[PDB]
Amino acid sequence: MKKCTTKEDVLEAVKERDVKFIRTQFTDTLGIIKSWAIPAEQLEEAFENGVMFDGSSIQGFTRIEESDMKLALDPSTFRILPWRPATGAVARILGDVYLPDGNPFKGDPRYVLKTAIKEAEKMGFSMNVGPELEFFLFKLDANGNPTTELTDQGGYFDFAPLDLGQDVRRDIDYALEHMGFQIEASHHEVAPSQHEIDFRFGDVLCTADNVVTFKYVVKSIAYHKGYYASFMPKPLFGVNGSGMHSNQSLFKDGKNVFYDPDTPTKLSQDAMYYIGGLLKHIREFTAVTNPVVNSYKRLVPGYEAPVYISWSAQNRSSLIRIPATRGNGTRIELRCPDPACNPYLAFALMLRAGLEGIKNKIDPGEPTNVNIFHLSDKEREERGIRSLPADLKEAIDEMKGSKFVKEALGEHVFSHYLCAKEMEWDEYKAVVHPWELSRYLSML
Amino acid sequence: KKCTTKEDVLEAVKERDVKFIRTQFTDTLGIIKSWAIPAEQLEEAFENGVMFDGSSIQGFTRIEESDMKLALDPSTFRILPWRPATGAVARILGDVYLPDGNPFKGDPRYVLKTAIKEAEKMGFSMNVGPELEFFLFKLDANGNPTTELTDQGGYFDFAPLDLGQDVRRDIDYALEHMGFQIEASHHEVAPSQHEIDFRFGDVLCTADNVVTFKYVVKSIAYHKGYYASFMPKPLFGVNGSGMHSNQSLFKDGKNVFYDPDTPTKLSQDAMYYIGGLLKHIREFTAVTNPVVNSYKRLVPGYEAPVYISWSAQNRSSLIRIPATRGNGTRIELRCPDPACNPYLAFALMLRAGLEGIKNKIDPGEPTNVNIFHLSDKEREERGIRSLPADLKEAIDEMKGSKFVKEALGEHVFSHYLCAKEMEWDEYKAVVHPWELSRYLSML
Amino acid sequence: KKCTTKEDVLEAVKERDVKFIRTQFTDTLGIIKSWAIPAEQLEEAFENGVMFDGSSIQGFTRIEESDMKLALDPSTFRILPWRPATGAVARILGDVYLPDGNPFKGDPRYVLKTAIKEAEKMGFSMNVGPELEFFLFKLDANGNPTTELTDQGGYFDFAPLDLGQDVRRDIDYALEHMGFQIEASHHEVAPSQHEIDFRFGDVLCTADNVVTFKYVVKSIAYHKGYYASFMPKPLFGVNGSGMHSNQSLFKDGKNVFYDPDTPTKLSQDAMYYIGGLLKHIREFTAVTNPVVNSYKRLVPGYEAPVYISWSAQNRSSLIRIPATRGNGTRIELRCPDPACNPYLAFALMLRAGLEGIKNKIDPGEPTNVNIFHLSDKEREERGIRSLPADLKEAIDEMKGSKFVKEALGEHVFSHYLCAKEMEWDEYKAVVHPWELSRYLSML
Amino acid sequence: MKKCTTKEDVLEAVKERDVKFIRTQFTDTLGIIKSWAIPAEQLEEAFENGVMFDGSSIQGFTRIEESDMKLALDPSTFRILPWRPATGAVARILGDVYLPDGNPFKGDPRYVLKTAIKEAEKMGFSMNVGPELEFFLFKLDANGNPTTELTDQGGYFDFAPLDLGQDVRRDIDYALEHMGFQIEASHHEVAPSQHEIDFRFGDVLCTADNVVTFKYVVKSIAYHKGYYASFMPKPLFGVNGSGMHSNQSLFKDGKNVFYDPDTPTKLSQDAMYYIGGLLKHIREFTAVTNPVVNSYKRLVPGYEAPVYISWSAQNRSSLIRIPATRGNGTRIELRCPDPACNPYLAFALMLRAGLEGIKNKIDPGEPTNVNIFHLSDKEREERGIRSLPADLKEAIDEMKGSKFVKEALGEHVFSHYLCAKEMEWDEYKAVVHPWELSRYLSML
Ligand SMILES: [Mg+2]
Ligand SMILES: [Mg+2]
Ligand SMILES: [Mg+2]
Ligand SMILES: [Mg+2]
Ligand SMILES: [Mg+2]
Ligand SMILES: [Mg+2]
Ligand SMILES: [Mg+2]
Ligand SMILES: [Mg+2]
Repeated sequence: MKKCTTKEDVLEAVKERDVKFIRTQFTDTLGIIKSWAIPAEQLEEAFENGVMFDGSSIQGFTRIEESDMKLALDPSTFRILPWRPATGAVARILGDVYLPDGNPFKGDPRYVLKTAIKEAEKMGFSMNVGPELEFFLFKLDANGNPTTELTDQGGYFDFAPLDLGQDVRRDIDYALEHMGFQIEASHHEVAPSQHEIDFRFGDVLCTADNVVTFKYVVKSIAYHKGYYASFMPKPLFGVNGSGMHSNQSLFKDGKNVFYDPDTPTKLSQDAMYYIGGLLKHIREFTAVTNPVVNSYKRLVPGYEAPVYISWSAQNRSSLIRIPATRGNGTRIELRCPDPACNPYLAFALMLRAGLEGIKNKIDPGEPTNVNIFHLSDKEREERGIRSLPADLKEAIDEMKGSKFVKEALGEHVFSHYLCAKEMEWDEYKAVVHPWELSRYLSML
Repeated sequence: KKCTTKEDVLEAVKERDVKFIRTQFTDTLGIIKSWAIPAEQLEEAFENGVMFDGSSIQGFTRIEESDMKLALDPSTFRILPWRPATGAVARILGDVYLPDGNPFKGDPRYVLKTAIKEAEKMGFSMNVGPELEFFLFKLDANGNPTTELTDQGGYFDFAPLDLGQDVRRDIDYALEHMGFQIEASHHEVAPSQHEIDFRFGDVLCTADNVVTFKYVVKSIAYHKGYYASFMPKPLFGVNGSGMHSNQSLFKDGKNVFYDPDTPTKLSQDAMYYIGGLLKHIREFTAVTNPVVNSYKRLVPGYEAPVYISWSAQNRSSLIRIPATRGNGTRIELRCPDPACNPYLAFALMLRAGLEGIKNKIDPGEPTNVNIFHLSDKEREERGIRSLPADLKEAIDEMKGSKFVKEALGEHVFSHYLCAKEMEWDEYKAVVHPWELSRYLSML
Repeated sequence: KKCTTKEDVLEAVKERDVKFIRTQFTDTLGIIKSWAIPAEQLEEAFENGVMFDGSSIQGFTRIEESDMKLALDPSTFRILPWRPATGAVARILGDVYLPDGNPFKGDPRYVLKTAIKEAEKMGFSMNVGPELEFFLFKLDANGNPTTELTDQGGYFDFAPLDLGQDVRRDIDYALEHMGFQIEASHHEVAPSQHEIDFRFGDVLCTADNVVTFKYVVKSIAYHKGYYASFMPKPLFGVNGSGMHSNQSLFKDGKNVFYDPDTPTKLSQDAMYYIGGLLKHIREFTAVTNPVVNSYKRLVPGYEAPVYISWSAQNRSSLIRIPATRGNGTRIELRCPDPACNPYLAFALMLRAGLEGIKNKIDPGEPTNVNIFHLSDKEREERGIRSLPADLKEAIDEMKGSKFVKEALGEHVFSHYLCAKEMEWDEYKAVVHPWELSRYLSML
Repeated sequence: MKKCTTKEDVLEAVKERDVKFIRTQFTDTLGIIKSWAIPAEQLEEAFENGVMFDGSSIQGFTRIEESDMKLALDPSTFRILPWRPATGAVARILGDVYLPDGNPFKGDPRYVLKTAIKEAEKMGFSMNVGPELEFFLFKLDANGNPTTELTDQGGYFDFAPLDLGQDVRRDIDYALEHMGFQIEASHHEVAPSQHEIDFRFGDVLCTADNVVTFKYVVKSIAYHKGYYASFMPKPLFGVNGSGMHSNQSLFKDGKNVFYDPDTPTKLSQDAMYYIGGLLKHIREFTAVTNPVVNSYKRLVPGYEAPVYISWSAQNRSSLIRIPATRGNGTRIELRCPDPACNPYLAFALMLRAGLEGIKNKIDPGEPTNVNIFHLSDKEREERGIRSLPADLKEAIDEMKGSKFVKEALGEHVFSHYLCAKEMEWDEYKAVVHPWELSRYLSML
């Protein structure tokens, strides 16, 4: 590995490491990973004048017309991919999207996260994020297509699988380390064939880039060993779903502003306000953290995924959890998102909501130290404990009337995101599922 | 002939060689319930009633038993339209009584009777002619139901013309054997979809016939190798099956919906009846459209009503006024599907219209445009609301409805809602193959 | 077996034990439509008419209902040629009326009646004998239609001689048993192809029989394990199926087309009648050849005509004069296929021929040369035009035709064109396997 | 039909109805239905001298040696079977088993019920019984063997099935009525393809004979229409099991001794004592009412089968239930037995236990009007609510040390029953089931 800073740094590394193709990396509004290939010979001119490309690719499947846009490559994002083709090495690079008139394109989710970072800098804060990505490892069918066929029957923290799946699982870990991911931990998860990789706790912009890189790197490596890596929230009924727990904290003057040695919980007042802002707005952008119809098959009671809006320091099954670590490691964990979400939009909205809590001094209320799943509607109503949206349609409706989400995302991203999700829901709600035939065909 | 007394039924049992009597009733959710009585016990049954487990009326939300007595109604005795090897079979209905002697208020038939009583207090009787649409599918190798088609015909097509032509004819002839007096039978819009229109008659008699219709058609089709489906929407991309409910009020021989002196020839009370129906239809859509599959039919683009409006010209309105006037003046509510309990559905329709007449509920200007063609902005300008989009929303609308609670009684109200909530919670957690097709390769 | 009054029908229903009556009508596109009436309700139907959804006539382009009334014509009563165990079945036709009492102008049968009415203004009555060609195919294991051959015979061959010999005989017997008075039946050119020639009768009665013929032959074949197909061109490389229409005009009981002293013994009005047919045929080919598959039959090299011409010698001309003279003098239009709506096709043929007599339209000199053997420039000099080469071209020629719009009425005209356009817009986007076989490896 | 009283009655009916073969009917110790065929020509000599047969057939599968025994035919039990072979009519007949020395064989379960009836007559009581027999209707495989393939998917009191299964279901009802069973009701039961037939409330000895006749008549008729009738307690997991609810009451001087118009529940003191005796001894003979290993897959919480020892008048889910009917129809319903039990032994022990309650004035305690399934072990322990045996081994152990069951059954039946059930359990407990492979093969 190495750290590149100038374009001259990257151009040198291309020659000495025989990099033949550079892959751009970005995401559309919905989080789908987008890319195109540039020959390494073209790279020097790309750094000088940028690269024209069809920016309607960022709109998602709701793109109406073409839109010429410029990608200004960022040399510090240049990273060599962990596979070695016989032809030559391959690397990825990120960048900033500009309109023909020279202004940055506000529709790029990466730009949205960057303006959220700028709002934090105005109040003197920088945000660090450590995500915990759960995924499934399935077998491919005889034609190479993904299935939900299990690769092991192990459980939480099991040393599984121990067949050829042990090697692909180890190959995934090795390649992430080969790219400088600095993985914290990787283990088996609760559901069969389910796995977790814990990212290094680091800067939000760099971490968000790594989440996108993580997805296609794991998928490509699993693919080449005969397996499929799934980031579906809930691919299998009756077992755990896959979430993306998002640990986060704010820093100012190189000090963790969530830690206070004097207070009882050893948490500062800013952390309380940050939690309050998260609890105040979480319903309005659940459609961003849980973006697909399948997301709400995971957001059901009984499988470790939080469906009630609360915070606590003791039990994990709360929406917001405080890990025991204090001092510089003080953080709060938001446990609702799933790996289908766009990391740029999800991290940006978490930051904006938390910052909104700090600037308006939003009290988070008492923590709920009991397991809310053991309570009645009356007991929940007595304590005023609200639910997350029960399906994508409800989350869409809560996001449609949120002035907060519109300001944080911008009009272009806001309408394009909602329009795409509405078409997704309208298509889903009309489908006659086999479950309905099994229950009703004989009966009616 | 017509049966009126227990002596009429008993001699008909001797004369037609009836060996088995099947009782007929429904639970809260509309599932048809029955048990078999040997014909020789029929005399004792008329004299003392029949003890049975009334917990069968609860539906699948039953936990404890409850001894109940069925008092047979001799006028409901009817011989079933199939002739077994040894003796004919007949069905009979009755009134369910608690051991203390009071009528059981949880019986859906009793619920319709109280609604009839409410209309009688006002001097009205309700006539109902329902239009029942069903699908005719073939059976698989093991005799199990499928959704595999029997024809590719369309609206009013003379189809099927293969062996399916015979089973369709057999169904029509069986209903006529029972004295149904069908008005029409024809092919519907979707492939393998058929419709049978009932005679316009008294609501209590009609509701009894809808229940009888369902298992009679299913049994006749089964014994010919076919399956009759009353699912609201068994197939994607084609029409669903509804149960349009033409209804009318009569004040001792006169149709109160007719008025020769108004321009539309509809009376004021017909306008109020529509107003009450429109005011409350959201509150009991869970009764007219009771299963999860019901709301795959209530989607835009298939002539099933989605928006709440009335008209005399556009058919795709929630409430349609047919052209016929005079004695045949009626209004047609087009949202219900054949999965609904006809006793509860007709009772709530009657109460809502009666409430409109009592409270002079203006129905507003008719929507003479296709609301489907309009945009969401115009709908708000015209104040056009929608029917519930799924069973959960319909459950929530009914949950806080004083009108529905009073009309059904608190027994049926809670039992019906509890069953539907359990049904929804099971459905909502299922991971469907559609999700795998869309997201397994994408995420 | 001649029915004239409603009392004639009612007595025959009672004597022959008819239990179901089937109405018979067609929609705008020629699909046969029907609904069933129990015979007990037949007497009320004769007195008051039968209310039904008139949008069924509109085709598949319907969105809104329209309540209409069918006034039954007792002279069209006819018992169907199959005998259910329950009882006999009969068909009946009638006229469609709006609720206001006016005849519905959108019924194709009404469109034919107006052409008959305009012909009577000049003292003309039209007789037609249609020659209907169809295919007899096998059913697959599931009873679905296929194009599997039932014989390999040719023109006028005594084939098939296996069990297919019995179904062909059963078809002929069923038609004779129903009073059709078939003239001849024989094997057609293509394998498994068959032709049945109708008696020369009045246009209205003949048109009703063409509709009845189609579902009778269909049902009889189905119940023997075979499929009767009326597709124009179900099989590439062999003859298509046409519906040749021999027609003649009568005035004062004598044949208008016959003239004993003329060289060809053809009258001046016969020449004018052909001229009107030739002048307008391009404008309503979309009616005589209504489906996309119709123009796979209208390709050069087979019996189907693709060039607008007439002759008394060549077969392959669009219009041919049979050698028969006197009372049997007739002209034969050979372009239609059995998919056409007979009411609309016969009406437009009559109107076009009538416009020829009204306007003294000269038909030109006959083309006695096989036009297929000619170059494009040869036909250019002789003014020989061709039929539209696909459905879209036929639609465009009909779209801008004052003659067709007036003869059908603005409602039938609009609805027919809108449905056919939707048809073509679906077909034009399909990627066919032939394209895959030709271009996948090449490009 | 007709009622036969003398041997001359039966012999006449044989000639006029062309009965060609007579089938004896009895049961072994475990309830398996036993029979052998007698030609009708032999019948007259059979009434005169009896029929020698191998009485070790009554011992069950624990028969060690042969034992010559005599069957004295009972003419009043002669009944013509409801099928009509082309060869000739067929009838069944019961009788009494005698040893070569002329004494009745005490090992016949029918004798055991008869001595229980004699104990009731000593105290002036006669017992009436109405059983409710649940059974399943399954499809046969391609070779004609029983399966658990469903014939319908209907539920409680559904009008199902409506295909050819509607005819076999109706054929079963018709044939029972053709034999003079006088069926009270027949309906669909809770589980798919499950059905119930309610017997006429009548004399215990006659009713017990009918239960045995019912089983092979239903099975034979279902068999000849292509179906299988199953009396397994729990053939399918996750749905209801099949029970044999046993309604009963005592009569003296033609009056129902369970009815008292003066008491609050309108139940006499004898009924209270009768319930007390049943509750006192039910554990000791659960092995008789629930005799097979499969019986205790039904005796699990949650599927209408009672697992706790209690009585009540309101909720059915009690072990003993009082129906609402009073006066001459006053009865108590015992809901634990399943149709696998021997009716002679089960009815005899219920009678003996109830009579023991009356003679010792055993108070039944307060009724438990709450659903016991909603209670903790502590709440159940506080009210002293005991459980039924949890498996056949536990029931065997409770029966092995019961002086009451030994006296009521006799030594021969007692040891032979227990020895057979112990061998049944020893064979079962050693089997390695597929469930164990599914759970442990991958894990260990
Ligand atoms: Mg985890
Ligand atoms: Mg965590
Ligand atoms: Mg309809
Ligand atoms: Mg209608
Ligand atoms: Mg020909
Ligand atoms: Mg010809
Ligand atoms: Mg039961
Ligand atoms: Mg019971």
